[PDB]
Amino acid sequence: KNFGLDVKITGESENDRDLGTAPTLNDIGIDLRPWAFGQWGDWSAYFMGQAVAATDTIETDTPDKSYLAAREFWVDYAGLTAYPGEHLRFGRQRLREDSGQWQDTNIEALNWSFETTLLNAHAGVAQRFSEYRTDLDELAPEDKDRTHVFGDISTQWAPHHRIGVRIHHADDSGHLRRPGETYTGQLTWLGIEATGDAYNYRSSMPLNYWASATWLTGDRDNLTTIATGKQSGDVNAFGVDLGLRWNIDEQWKAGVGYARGSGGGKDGEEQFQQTGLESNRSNFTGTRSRVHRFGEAFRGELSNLQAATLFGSWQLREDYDASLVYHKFWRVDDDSDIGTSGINAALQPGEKDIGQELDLVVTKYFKQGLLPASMSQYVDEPSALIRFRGGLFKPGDAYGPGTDSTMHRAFVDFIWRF
Ligand SMILES: CCCCCCC/C=C\CCCCCC(=O)OC[C@H](O)CO
Ligand SMILES: CCCCCCC/C=C\CCCCCC(=O)OC[C@H](O)CO
Ligand SMILES: CCCCCCC/C=C\CCCCCC(=O)OC[C@H](O)CO
Ligand SMILES: [Ca+2]
Repeated sequence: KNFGLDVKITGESENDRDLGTAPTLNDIGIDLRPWAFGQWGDWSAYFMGQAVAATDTIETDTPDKSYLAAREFWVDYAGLTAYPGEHLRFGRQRLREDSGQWQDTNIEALNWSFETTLLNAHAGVAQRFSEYRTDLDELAPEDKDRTHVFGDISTQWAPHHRIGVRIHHADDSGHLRRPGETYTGQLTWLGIEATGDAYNYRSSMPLNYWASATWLTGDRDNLTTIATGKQSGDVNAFGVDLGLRWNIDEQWKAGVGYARGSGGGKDGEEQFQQTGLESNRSNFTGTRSRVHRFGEAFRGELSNLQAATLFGSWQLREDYDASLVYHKFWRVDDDSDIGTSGINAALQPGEKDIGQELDLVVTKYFKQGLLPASMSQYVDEPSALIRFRGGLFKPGDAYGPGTDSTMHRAFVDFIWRF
């Protein structure tokens, strides 16, 4: 198929991102994604654009109310080897791994993929140079002049069981403001990961699991503030994520998860953070729909954060699925921030209890708009669908007096493909 058009109508309700402390969303929008694909022997090329119009600045994809954008544009060469799962891709492209915790984003990259039955491997380099959007003229400061280089290798050591290692390096080439006029880093994540159909919603096994452990090292120049100077320090942090899923039958599943990113230490030196390319969204509940690993509402980054998780899920053939997820969150170090949550409000010193969340995702998949698993737009939308995604967050003692007791973020997406 050489071209198509994705049409999405989205409503978003958000209340209240700052828990009532500062001066919400209740809005609707349309999202149009024309795409083009060509293939000629070992060569191929792809483009997807995006046009959005909304009643306010809503999230239509996991600024002005309306804008145009270039989502993906790449050329691909598959001829280095005869293995069909092996190819080299150049351009702004979808980078993804199954957990979503290392990379899950569209970014300018050169990425080599090698995927066979017994051995998987990948290697790439990436950097943002623009938003390619009509409404945003500049890059985020964290992204400006930051280069990513990464790789992984893994093998299937038994049927349905994979073991692997993964590396990522981020280098900041920018400079901090001189005194009188938030950080630059060189950071390396080195991870091991074991999975037993962790993200395979079609598993034939009665039990599935994931386990991963990641060591973060390198250093950060933190700007102190008008700037007054800089603090440098080595980083030596550690992250872990574990989960177990019971495949009760063809339809019912349930499971438990635990994750922890280290925190604090002298000037935040024992503070884990993620690569900045992660989405934290995955099929961990065992359905075709991806779920935010740390809540649709809270949207935690694994950083001075401990989370315990429980979920249940239901699906009927390829027609429906649904998931219900509960999370409880604690800070690891009670005098340090958690960073990168879906909540913009200050924490009270000495309190670890971040809060609790309940999530619900419900999807009906329509017969029209079926895609090949090859496309990058198949992970989120395998065909037309209608989906509700909602999260209810109850702030704990760490947020303290005069904050709302409850906050929610909910979405409906209706998607039709031509
Ligand atoms: C530096 C990155 C380079 C990325 C190249 C981006 C190209 C984006 C889309 C190219 C679309 C390719 C199909 C269109 C085309 O070339 O014509 C082919 C015929 O129409 C069909 O055989
Ligand atoms: C493949 C394993 C699947 C297991 C999933 C759920 C695992 C839940 C707990 C395992 C151990 C986690 C420790 C929980 C805990 O409170 O530890 C204390 C922290 O280390 C304090 O920082
Ligand atoms: C089967 C469980 C159903 C609920 C699961 C997760 C909840 C998902 C969406 C909650 C719907 C909106 C709740 C409204 C609410 O509690 O807060 C209102 C304001 O946001 C309070 O600031
Ligand atoms: Ca507000």
